[PDB]
Amino acid sequence: SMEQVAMELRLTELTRLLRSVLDQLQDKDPARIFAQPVSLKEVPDYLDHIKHPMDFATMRKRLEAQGYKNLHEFEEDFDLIIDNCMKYNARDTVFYRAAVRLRDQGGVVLRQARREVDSIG
Repeated sequence: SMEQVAMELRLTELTRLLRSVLDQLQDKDPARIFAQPVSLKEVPDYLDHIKHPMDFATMRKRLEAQGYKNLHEFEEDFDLIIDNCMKYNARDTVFYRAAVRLRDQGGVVLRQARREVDSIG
């Protein structure tokens, strides 16, 4: 149908906007701490601690399959990256601190993204 096409175009355009959001958030991680999944070879107990691992490569896979229906779903995944790190790692670590900085800096990007998503529809 024509409606399904129009809905598909909307999803494509949201995907475009989320790609730009993802790039901007990932620039706020210049150490690449959050770039890839925590390695289960190197941290073999990880899934005993963290039940839903997340990272920027995994988000990018979901994004390019158009697997984010709305900004809320995308934000959920970003918050998992931060929140998983802040639980597994102690306050005095470069990993915890990177997550705090990513959260603080990403907030600005996400605040305008929400306005754009609502604005363009």
